[PDB]
Amino acid sequence: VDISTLPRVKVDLVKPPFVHAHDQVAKTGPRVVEFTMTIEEKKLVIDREGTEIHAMTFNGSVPGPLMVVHENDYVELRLINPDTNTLLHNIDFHAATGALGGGALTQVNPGEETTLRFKATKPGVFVYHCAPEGMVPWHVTSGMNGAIMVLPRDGLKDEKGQPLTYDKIYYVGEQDFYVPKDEAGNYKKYETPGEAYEDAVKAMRTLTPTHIVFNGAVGALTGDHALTAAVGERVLVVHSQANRDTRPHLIGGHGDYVWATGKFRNPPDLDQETWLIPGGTAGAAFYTFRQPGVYAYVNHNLIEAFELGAAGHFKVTGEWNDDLMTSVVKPASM
Amino acid sequence: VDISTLPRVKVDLVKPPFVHAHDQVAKTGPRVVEFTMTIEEKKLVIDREGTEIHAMTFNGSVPGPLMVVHENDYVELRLINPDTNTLLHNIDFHAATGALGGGALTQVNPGEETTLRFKATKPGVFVYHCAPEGMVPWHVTSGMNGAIMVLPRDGLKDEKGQPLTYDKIYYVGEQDFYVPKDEAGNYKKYETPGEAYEDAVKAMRTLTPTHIVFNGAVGALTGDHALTAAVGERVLVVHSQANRDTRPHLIGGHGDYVWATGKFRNPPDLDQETWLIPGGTAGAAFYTFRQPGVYAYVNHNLIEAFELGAAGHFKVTGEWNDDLMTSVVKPASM
Amino acid sequence: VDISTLPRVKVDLVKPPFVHAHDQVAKTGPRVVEFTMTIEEKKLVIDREGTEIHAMTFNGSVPGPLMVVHENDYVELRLINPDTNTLLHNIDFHAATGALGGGALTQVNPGEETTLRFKATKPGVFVYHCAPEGMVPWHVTSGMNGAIMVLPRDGLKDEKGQPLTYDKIYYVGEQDFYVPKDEAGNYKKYETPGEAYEDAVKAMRTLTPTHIVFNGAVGALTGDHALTAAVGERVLVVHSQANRDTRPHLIGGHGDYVWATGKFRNPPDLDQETWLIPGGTAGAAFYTFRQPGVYAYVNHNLIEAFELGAAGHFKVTGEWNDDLMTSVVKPASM
Ligand SMILES: O=N[O-]
Ligand SMILES: O=N[O-]
Ligand SMILES: O=N[O-]
Ligand SMILES: O=N[O-]
Ligand SMILES: O=N[O-]
Ligand SMILES: O=N[O-]
Ligand SMILES: O=N[O-]
Ligand SMILES: O=N[O-]
Ligand SMILES: O=N[O-]
Ligand SMILES: O=N[O-]
Ligand SMILES: O=N[O-]
Ligand SMILES: O=N[O-]
Ligand SMILES: O=N[O-]
Ligand SMILES: O=N[O-]
Ligand SMILES: O=N[O-]
Ligand SMILES: O=N[O-]
Ligand SMILES: O=N[O-]
Ligand SMILES: O=N[O-]
Ligand SMILES: [Cu+2]
Ligand SMILES: [Cu+2]
Ligand SMILES: [Cu+2]
Ligand SMILES: [Cu+2]
Ligand SMILES: [Cu+2]
Ligand SMILES: [Cu+2]
Repeated sequence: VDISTLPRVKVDLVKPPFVHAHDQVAKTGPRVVEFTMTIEEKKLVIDREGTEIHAMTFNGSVPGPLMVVHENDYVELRLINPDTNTLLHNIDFHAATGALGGGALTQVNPGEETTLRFKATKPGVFVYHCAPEGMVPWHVTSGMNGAIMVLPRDGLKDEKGQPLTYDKIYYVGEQDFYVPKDEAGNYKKYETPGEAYEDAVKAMRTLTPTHIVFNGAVGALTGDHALTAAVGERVLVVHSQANRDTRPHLIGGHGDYVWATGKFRNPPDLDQETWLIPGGTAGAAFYTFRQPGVYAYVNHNLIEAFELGAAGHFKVTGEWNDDLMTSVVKPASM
Repeated sequence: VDISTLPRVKVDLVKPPFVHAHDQVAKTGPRVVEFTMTIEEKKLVIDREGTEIHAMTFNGSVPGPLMVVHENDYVELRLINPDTNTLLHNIDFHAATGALGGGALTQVNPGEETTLRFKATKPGVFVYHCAPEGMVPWHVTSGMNGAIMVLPRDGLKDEKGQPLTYDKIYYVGEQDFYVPKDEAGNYKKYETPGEAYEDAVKAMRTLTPTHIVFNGAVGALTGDHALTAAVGERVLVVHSQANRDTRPHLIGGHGDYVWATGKFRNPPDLDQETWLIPGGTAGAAFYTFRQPGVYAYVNHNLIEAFELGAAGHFKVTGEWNDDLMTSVVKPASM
Repeated sequence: VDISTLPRVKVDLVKPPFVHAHDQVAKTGPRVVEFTMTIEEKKLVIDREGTEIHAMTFNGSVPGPLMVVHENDYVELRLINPDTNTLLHNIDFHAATGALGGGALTQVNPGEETTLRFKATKPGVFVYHCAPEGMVPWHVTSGMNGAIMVLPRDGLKDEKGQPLTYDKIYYVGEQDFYVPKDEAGNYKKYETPGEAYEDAVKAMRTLTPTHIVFNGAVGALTGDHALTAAVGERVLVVHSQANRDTRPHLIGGHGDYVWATGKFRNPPDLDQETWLIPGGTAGAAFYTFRQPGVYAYVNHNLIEAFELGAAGHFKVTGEWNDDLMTSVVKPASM
């Protein structure tokens, strides 16, 4: 019995965009890291207009929470589908090896639970998502996806092999929704999931999202829920998109070090303006803030950002650097 | 006369997803590698519903067959357009240099043939496709595309310069089709290619495929035609998309080493969950299987995969590794 | 006063695809490089059919001109919005740090000007674009975007750290337009920008461009305005797309060295057939021509290229190399 001799540590997850506490450099040997998530089907208002969908969530949020482990830890997930839900669900970890990432082993009807263990053999950020046979994109595009970060045991490294240490981390999950439209263009609503299914499929088959949002709704990462930092702070932004390409961009900043396809054995790309995270991937960008003020963090299809919802904000405190940027002559009459 | 002094070797092509026999490390000096392909316009049923299109093929298949040579070999292609076809065709090799990849030199009316030679000066997997002036996307999106692999003379190498040797290779060609739709959404059929052309153009201009398939049809790489491997086997999957981006993903596995844009002088990306193959590119992923069972291989726009057709299967034999993954508690009642 | 002690140099911009004169290796220490651009709202015919839009331009062109500086120069832009325009405009440089890339500091009503300075701290090609709060994608997709190249002080380097020196440089700006369509599919025209705004938003929300063009119009980089080179010449092609992914490809050639996401501290990708430039990015490809004749340079979604406009030409002079490619048997009767 190898695994029974290992330490167990129980993690208590937090709601995105926050991330549960962890240590970048592993302070122990390999562990069995225990997580519990409870599936919740719930109504969610996703825009300023009040559009309401039936979301399918891990742990009550879109995205599901970020799990964090180290390479060669074991992830042990207790997945609970309470009897107050209506549908069968499961979970596929892109971090895992075998059984469709776990999906073949985790099919839970309402009123059931299961516990899956897998060894996190590859370092990176990875998508996880529900994937019930025959209804995969419906569950994913109903919000039933999140991410897991598998840190190298010795933490992150730059392109030269020197340490990169973040002061803060955020998890931005980006969700494409396909709210069914009638022939005048208004959303339709449905009375049961079975009654909704064919028009969900029809809406998905357009390949044209109605909404593309961060943290589950238009504007979710703004106002009192803007992301925060201070000048000089090193920030890692993990970004996932389980179904569709995105192109993140920090307006007024950069990705100083970017793993666009999320896998830490590779050297990061330096000095990115914008990067492509393919659908079905998590990526990660590291930035050291150099200026205070408001930033926007967007998918840089600017229609997707500013019309469909894929935009959030940072509020950054600290001192303005006029060497880096200044208004020499403020806007005024010619 | 340099080239006439070189060995000639005739290759007999095989139908995708299989690949003609070759040697990873070159066992001879440079050669003139002789290929023959016969263009075939044919009706193809592309989905479970019986939707039938007029496909334009190299060698009778969608995709066309994978050609394999080594760097600095010469590729000599005899391209035959029999008089039983109706259209002019040609061929552009992305591996080649000059004359629009060969397209300017290979225009063949029905009843004609031609022979093109080019030097394969750059190692990688590359798209080839038909490209007749003024009707390029129509031919490509009618299936008239494949790929060529130009191996380094000393075979594949990892990011550290150590050998990577595959045990098996498969070629997955992914095809976006644009079957014209009437205003209720049913497909239209046509009586001649000229009568079809304007509505093909209209359908293409939507930028929304009706079908996205592997090996020419929904489900083609499933059932008795699933891809196969054994635990411990090293597999190279070449994947091409001549017209539109894709994002391959092995469900339950990874791309251990990935040349997402297909060019072997570059170090591979390690440990990919998903990778972006741009339209107009071939990529290649190397994986060593670690678990038995069924895998799905998909474009990870899961709508494209599970609703539009971009999904195939592996059946993998061998021993299950409970250290890598296990069900600790099988699904059961709370 | 550090900056007032630096040399000032005034640059006179040129119209794309040409690029103002500069030195690859910096011949001076850091400078304040002075640019002036005058915003022009103007009617533009964008296709062969005569479709006319109201373009929003920097300096009268779509794209705006390419600015060129070196790392750690200061860019000082005088941005003029004459009173003959109707709208508020600004500028965001992806090369810059702070204040939304400058956009927060550069809001100019008609009849106003402003001068912004920023330090070009990161080497690469970068997008710049207008971004007025609440109307960002409308301005960008009306053509109000260009690029800036920040060269390393010691010029470009290959993957091994050896110099790469271009003989010629071109700037291809690729623009997605969303011309509003009525229910039969014809374009609509508008009488004022305010009257156009809602249907511009509706057209953009389809995520389906009506036109995708190089240098502002279908065919702009063809005929007397084809790009030119000679066999043996080293050419850098800078390519930007401020809003939507593209996949450039030189038909009959390659990208010998490609910074697909545009940032020169990273080693280039070698031997690319096609590469993905994410929306919101500039990329750069270096190629040494080896064959004469006509080439096409395209977005390799071939529908986007040949039906929607994303195609230009090179005319290359010099000697044909039959070792690289030859017609062994010209097209003729079977
Ligand atoms: O609801 N804001 O447009
Ligand atoms: O510990 N090897 O998967
Ligand atoms: O926080 N150490 O770099
Ligand atoms: O276009 N993204 O899948
Ligand atoms: O960088 N603003 O799109
Ligand atoms: O996975 N490389 O970012
Ligand atoms: O024909 N299967 O849905
Ligand atoms: O053999 N040089 O192309
Ligand atoms: O098959 N040799 O690794
Ligand atoms: O969206 N692919 O061309
Ligand atoms: O990994 N299943 O999409
Ligand atoms: O072409 N690099 O995969
Ligand atoms: O106007 N040319 O199709
Ligand atoms: O010169 N440091 O931004
Ligand atoms: O132009 N010097 O390579
Ligand atoms: O599909 N490009 O944003
Ligand atoms: O390479 N011609 O698409
Ligand atoms: O930004 N790397 O091309
Ligand atoms: Cu589910
Ligand atoms: Cu998946
Ligand atoms: Cu053809
Ligand atoms: Cu091509
Ligand atoms: Cu503007
Ligand atoms: Cu921007």
